[PDB]
Amino acid sequence: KKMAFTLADRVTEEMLADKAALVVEVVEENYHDAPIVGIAVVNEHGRFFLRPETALADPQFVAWLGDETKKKSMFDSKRAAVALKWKGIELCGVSFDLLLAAYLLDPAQGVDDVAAAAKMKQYEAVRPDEAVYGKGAKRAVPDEPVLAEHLVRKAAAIWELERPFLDELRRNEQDRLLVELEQPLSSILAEMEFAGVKVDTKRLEQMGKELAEQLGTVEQRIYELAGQEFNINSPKQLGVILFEKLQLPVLKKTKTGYSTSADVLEKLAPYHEIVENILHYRQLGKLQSTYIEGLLKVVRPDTKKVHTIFNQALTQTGRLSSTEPNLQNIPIRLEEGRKIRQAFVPSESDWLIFAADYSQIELRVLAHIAEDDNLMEAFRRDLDIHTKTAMDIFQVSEDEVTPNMRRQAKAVNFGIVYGISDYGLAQNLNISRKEAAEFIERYFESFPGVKRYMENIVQEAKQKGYVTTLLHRRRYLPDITSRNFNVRSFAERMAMNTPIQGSAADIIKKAMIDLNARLKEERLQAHLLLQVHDELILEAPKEEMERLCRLVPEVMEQAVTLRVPLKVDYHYGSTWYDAK
DNA sequence: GCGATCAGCTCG
DNA sequence: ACGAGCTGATCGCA
Ligand SMILES: OC[C@H]1O[C@@](CO)(O[C@H]2O[C@H](CO)[C@@H](O)[C@H](O)[C@H]2O)[C@@H](O)[C@@H]1O
Ligand SMILES: OC[C@H]1O[C@@](CO)(O[C@H]2O[C@H](CO)[C@@H](O)[C@H](O)[C@H]2O)[C@@H](O)[C@@H]1O
Ligand SMILES: [Mg+2]
Repeated sequence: KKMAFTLADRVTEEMLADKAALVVEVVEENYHDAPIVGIAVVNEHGRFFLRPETALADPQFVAWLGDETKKKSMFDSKRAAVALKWKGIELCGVSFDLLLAAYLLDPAQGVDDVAAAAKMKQYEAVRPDEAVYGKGAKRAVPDEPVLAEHLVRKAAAIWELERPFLDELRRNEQDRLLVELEQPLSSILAEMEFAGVKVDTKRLEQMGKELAEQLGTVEQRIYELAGQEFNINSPKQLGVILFEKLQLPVLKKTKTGYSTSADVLEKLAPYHEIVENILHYRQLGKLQSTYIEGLLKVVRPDTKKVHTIFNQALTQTGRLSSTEPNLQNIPIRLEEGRKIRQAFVPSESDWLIFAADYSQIELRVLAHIAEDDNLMEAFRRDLDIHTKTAMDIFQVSEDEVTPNMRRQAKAVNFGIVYGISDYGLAQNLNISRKEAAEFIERYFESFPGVKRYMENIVQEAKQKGYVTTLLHRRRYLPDITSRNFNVRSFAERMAMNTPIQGSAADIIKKAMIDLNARLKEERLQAHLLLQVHDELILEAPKEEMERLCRLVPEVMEQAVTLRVPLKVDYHYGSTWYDAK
């Protein structure tokens, strides 16, 4: 049965009530400078559909949109807010965002449209976006009649579902998590995305030319050593050259052919000179394809800026993700790849890049939640945690810790945070399970608090059906009760890791909110540009650096109060590369 | 022809 | 190992 609504030709007072469900549709996946195809409004007076060229040109409508006292309920308000920013229109007053509400209730559901969220509450009087717009090449905006009804039904669903969603969030003690954390953060991410990051395309193009020279030299050297030419980027072709023509040892398989992962080649290097050249070839190839050509494809020709999109409702732990481009995985470990960062520059003359990062936030959060005396004392003394762990596990003095001992203690620390398992550690340290198990046993002997927490959190997950973070984020773990060892073990590791990684996410998100409030009170021009899990990157006039050196770390350190201090390191410079 | 999966890489 | 995204090659078949 069709849904009644007014297809309006002009904006009326009735459409400007102080509370309504609002839909500002942007069909393009990437909403930057993208079209708004239609608008729907549902309030106490009825349901309305408005053509964008009409509503967005109306003084009364635009004023209503920017009036903070006129409340709106929406789905993915950030998408609309940014699309409107590109048009010079401000969106205010969003008091409820169905996408974020659904995400907090159950991130595993993968809710990416109104229909998926509505299904959670047995509401199905609305179609999934894919069914209306289609997918891939077939995707397209339907004719007005079909478009208008879809938008109205989405607005109607949002109007009906607000109370049910707020009620459950309240029962979960997540009401403040949505209203005081996620929704305000949404607006901040919108500003960051809209601002974008300036790219030195000339620099990138010159690096690309040099990589082309290097790749060509290594490419030939590879054919020379193999005695023939082949597609190096083909795991299958490569597999034949290595394990058949050259007779190299087969230490591990995959599926279709042989395994040629970097880990496998690292072990084969001793046998043949072609191996080292293949590893180098792959390193350069990744930089060229992904960080040179890939980046250049998404830079705006007119402004020379890249405008990422932060997915705020995807990860199972509460972390953010980044796309088109992904600015959370720019090279830094290897020097050659790290040079890529010299291409990210300030958006204005005489401005600089400022980067601040939490030091060991995950292990600090663990010390807090586990209340391990030895680990809390370690951070209270601000000790090098990997050296300290080596001292305890191997029973030696600080002076007796060798480079290899610290390396292995470091690996034990990662396993503990990720969810420790002898197989996982053994695989990572290239040692036997028995040995890895010994390392773990030794660790728990030195940190009995962490051991009790790991045992207790797994038990809690089984009793409650989920685990939670510091700010009450939730993750359900149904596989925790599986009678299949591999499936159950994975869920146990998630029970152990989620409260750590998740609480660290909670903290940096609150820090972003606190920081923006501080920047505004101080009327600083500085503004956030990116967030990379445990680090915040800003840009500002060179004249604001000294003030930021004090303000940013403090805000980030005081975001929450834990049983151990929080530590933040910071750097600034002419490019992102220099902010170290 | 197109889209989906595998295999590889980058980051925290 | 925990949590993500992007690219080149290839297995898919409409
Ligand atoms: O707008 C981001 C928001 O939209 C979802 C779907 O509701 O993802 C869409 O947009 C992303 C950014 O362009 C794409 O990566 C994704 O493929 C597309 O479906 C949500 O997941 C996200 O929170
Ligand atoms: O041996 C107990 C020890 O095993 C773990 C797995 O590392 O959990 C197993 O035993 C529990 C009973 O004590 C079960 O609830 C759980 O399902 C099973 O995998 C640890 O959590 C526990 O300390
Ligand atoms: Mg750090």
